[PDB]
Amino acid sequence: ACTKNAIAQTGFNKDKYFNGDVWYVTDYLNLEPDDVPKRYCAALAAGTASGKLKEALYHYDPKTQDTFYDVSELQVESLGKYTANFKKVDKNGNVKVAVTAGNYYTFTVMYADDSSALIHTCLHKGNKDLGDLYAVLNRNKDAAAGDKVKSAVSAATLEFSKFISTKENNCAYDNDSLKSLLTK
Ligand code: HEM
Repeated sequence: ACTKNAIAQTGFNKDKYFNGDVWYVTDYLNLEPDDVPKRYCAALAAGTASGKLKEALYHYDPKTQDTFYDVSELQVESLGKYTANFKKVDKNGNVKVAVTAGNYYTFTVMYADDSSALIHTCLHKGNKDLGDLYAVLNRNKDAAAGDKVKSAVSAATLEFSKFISTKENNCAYDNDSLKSLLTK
């Protein structure tokens, strides 16, 4: 179950965040800790494609090799707060699991600048959810979390020390697929 109404960044700059480029997850915190593995790789692209607000997601479990991509049309709830559908696709955008009622995530940008961000998501997939999930993002897949984003974690009344890093998993991404998936 999700429990947090995440507050979007004051003065969030949507066009900068949704610029078509890739964001890498460097650290994450699930409030239901057993909802997700302790080793994981994730990234997304975010942009407007032919007037439509889009995200493309990538998930990879570096131990099991479980891999999946998704394409998401985002609807606006308020500035920096979205409800995303999702269809599971291969890396080329071919549909594996169509959009359906009941499969959606919320997505809140709590903090962002040109290089870093803090987001919250609540996944609903069936009558189930994947509890509250916070993620620290960077444009540079190898970047240690800096002071702007760590301060934002504190301002959310969270402890960065509890976040799990993705950096020791040999994560390798297909940026080209993420960018192209925005159009799909
Ligand atoms: C970057 C922000 C993220 C978003 C928006 C997001 C969104 C999603 C979505 C939409 C799905 C379902 C995909 C499908 O069935 O087609 C999913 C599944 C999953 N995500 Fe994330 N995710 C994010 C990051 C993460 C991170 C950092 C982890 C940490 C391990 C994670 C763990 C999982 C797991 C384990 C599943 C499979 C759930 C299941 O079907 O049992 N995700 N995520």
